[PDB]
Amino acid sequence: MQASQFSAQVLDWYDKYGRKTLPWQIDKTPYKVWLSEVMLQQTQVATVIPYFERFMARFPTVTDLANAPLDEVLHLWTGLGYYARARNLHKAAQQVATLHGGKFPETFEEVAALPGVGRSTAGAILSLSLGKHFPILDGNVARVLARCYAVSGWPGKKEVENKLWSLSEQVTPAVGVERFNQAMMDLGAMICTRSKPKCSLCPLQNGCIAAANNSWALYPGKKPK
Ligand code: SF4
Repeated sequence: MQASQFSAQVLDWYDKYGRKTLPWQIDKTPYKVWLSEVMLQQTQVATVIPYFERFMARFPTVTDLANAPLDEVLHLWTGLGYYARARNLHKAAQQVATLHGGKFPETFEEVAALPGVGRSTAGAILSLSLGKHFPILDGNVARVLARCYAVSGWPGKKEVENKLWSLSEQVTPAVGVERFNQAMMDLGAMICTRSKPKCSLCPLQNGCIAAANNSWALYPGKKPK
């Protein structure tokens, strides 16, 4: 399946089935996308929604989050687990207030410079909130790509990771990137699951290698032992 076909089929799918009404999808801003991405990294969406709403109410802007005492941030985070995310979240908020005048950065370099923000997250923030042309690659997106293009190596390996980043770059369009990237995350989270993927409900089923050979269990490769 060519790249043009890949994005086109994903976009058509998103239009008809994709969720576009979550709290962090309404009146999107870099701040809301960032906050949600960090909460979603290690936590299920259902659990995240109430916390996101509580955070946005208490911290309407990044400067409000920055000026707040860390103890208050951790108290509100209670129940989400993986508190390192919270600690970095607060530091990043303070970095935005200090270095960027309270305006969450809208350029890749500045975003990726924040604590707790990686290449994929920075790309997600700018693409989802401003439509900037950046590809993403988290565990969910990587699984979809690895299966579709049969990448059997372990993503923990440098060459494999770079290979997956190349594939994401190839299929990610500029036109409609905000929709494409959200769709990819949705597919990997709801359709292309680790176990028994719902291939019949997948928009890439007609070109996916793993589906053609019923070999989804081989991709991505597991850490050798
Ligand atoms: S067809 Fe199946 S294995 Fe392939 S990307 Fe879709 S859900 Fe994953």
